[PDB]
Amino acid sequence: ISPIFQGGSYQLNNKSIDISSLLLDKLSGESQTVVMKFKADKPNSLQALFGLSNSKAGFKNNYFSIFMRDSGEIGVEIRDAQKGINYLFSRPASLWGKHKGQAVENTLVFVSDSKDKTYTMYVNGIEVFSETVDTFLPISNINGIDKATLGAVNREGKEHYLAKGSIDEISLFNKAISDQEVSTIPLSNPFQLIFQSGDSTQANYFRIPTLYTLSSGRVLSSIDARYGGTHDSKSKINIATSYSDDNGKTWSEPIFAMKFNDYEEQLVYWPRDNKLKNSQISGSASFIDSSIVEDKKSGKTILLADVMPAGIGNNNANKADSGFKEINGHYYLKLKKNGDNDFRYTVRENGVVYNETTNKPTNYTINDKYEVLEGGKSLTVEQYSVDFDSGSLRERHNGKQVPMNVFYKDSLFKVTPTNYIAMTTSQNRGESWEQFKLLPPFLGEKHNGTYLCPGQGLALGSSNRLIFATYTSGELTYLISDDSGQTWKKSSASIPFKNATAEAQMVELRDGVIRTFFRTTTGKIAYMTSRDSGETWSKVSYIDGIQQTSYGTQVSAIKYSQLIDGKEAVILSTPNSRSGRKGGQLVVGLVNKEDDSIDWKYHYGIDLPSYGYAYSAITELPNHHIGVLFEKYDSWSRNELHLSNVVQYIDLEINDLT
Repeated sequence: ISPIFQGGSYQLNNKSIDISSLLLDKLSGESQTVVMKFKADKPNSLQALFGLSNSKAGFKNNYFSIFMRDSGEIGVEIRDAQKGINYLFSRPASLWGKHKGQAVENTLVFVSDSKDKTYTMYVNGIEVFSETVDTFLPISNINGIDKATLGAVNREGKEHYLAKGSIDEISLFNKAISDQEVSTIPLSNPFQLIFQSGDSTQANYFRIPTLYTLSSGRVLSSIDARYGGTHDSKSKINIATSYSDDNGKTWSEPIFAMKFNDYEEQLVYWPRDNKLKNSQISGSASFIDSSIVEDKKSGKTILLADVMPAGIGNNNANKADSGFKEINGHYYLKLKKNGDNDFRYTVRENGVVYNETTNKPTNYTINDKYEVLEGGKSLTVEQYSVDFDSGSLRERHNGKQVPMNVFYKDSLFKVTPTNYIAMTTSQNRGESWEQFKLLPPFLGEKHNGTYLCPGQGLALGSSNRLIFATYTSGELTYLISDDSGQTWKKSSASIPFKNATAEAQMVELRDGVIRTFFRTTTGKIAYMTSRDSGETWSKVSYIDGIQQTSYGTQVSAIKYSQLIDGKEAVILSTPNSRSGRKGGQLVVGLVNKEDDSIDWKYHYGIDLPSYGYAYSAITELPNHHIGVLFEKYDSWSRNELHLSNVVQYIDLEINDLT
């Protein structure tokens, strides 16, 4: 259909624009669509972009509005006091403000569907809410509507929710346009999605992005594909990957690098209400926090991630148990059999399950997928699915048999309920991944695994040394391999923090010199340096000039290949805020060749200081652009849980930053 109204280039400078004469008598029927292209790079705290209201005395609660907050939240109100209806639908972190210094043209589509009794909001090609109600209120059927307003809502003759911004285009339609038709509306997005709801992972949520440029020029990305909302483990989470062969312009359909099948891959709309938002998948195994590196020698890509057995996460993992038994200088994965009260078994060479009480092997073996075989035959368990049909989270058997895995709740043999690190490799630059292998324990029999630092491992330029940073209580624990990831050793570096989330990323400043940047609890990003390729580490210093919150956020970092202002340069990606995970920046530092100190010279605002920015990934693309994949929301805030399509990718050039 054609619009009933269409207008453009409206400047909203804290003064509403009346469009009543042009619009009100055009509205007819009970279904409507609003299409709006708008900019707001300096928004007020709470402002209305569009309003339909009864402006008369005594009817201040009779209006429809599309509003936004300076947090990036978008929403609508639909209110009629005579009908006893006060609808408020919204989602945090739905907007862009600025990109490369220029105000972003957001494309908003709001569909009010009387037939299906559903209100649906899209912003920038992303559905941010869809809500069905028992009693539908057509936005035009509000009792006594007499004003259509841009940049405010007229209540009792006064301008409420005054806006600062611009509406470059607005159209209204007397129809609820289909999802298919919405998808045809041209966008002006400053970003793209690599992973997204409805893709091959079937996860509705993503967290913890990585990026790594491979020697072929292919750019590889990994991510937590999170099924049970955005919650950390315990949950269902797989590790997914996607690559780009054209400098980040297009990305492959995702595949899994690490996956468990004890629970179904379900795309679920996780509740965001206060009563249910902490619902958590509690019986599934999961992977969490991935990191990637490329080995020059073998040509292989190596991916590590944490592994959690069924129902386990950081919260409840046994901190005093590695899950391995030492027998004669070697480490063997311990197992507990159905019925036993101890772990009386181990997994030895060739996967033979051994009885520790009797010291003889059993008729059970563990294969390369950590699946249980009996006499060479595959055992199975029944898979679970989750639903909220009952009004609360239910996890229940779905009739499907899958291979019995020792990380599963229903398995005959179960691993120690603690956290592990696994690695997988690819011989075809991320087109397929091998089955994962558990890394051995590094801190003894009675210490849980260290926690992988998400992002990149480091491939030293002048050797075949590979390093992955990890953390635990009181130290960074660097994992080092000189044989293409076949064997690893630890290098411990004390940090003055007990029990910190010291997520760390590394850059090679020059040959053999490594600087590690890491999250702390001090409000400042810290760093340390090695000058012997990771064997020994300096004391900890701190960066002034960047603020983080008391709890901190992951920082990503690369050494840029080109000189800037005649100097070697390092680029950091982090929120810059003492308040929340927002105010995302790339910070460019120039290296002082005399002492390897870094002068943090340029700060580039990724978007508004008030807009969300959490964990991030950065890479120098083969054309020397910078690719950034980041969580565009406050991933700490308990108001911003369970948002879809907030992990987004942008492309920047150095001149944009400087």
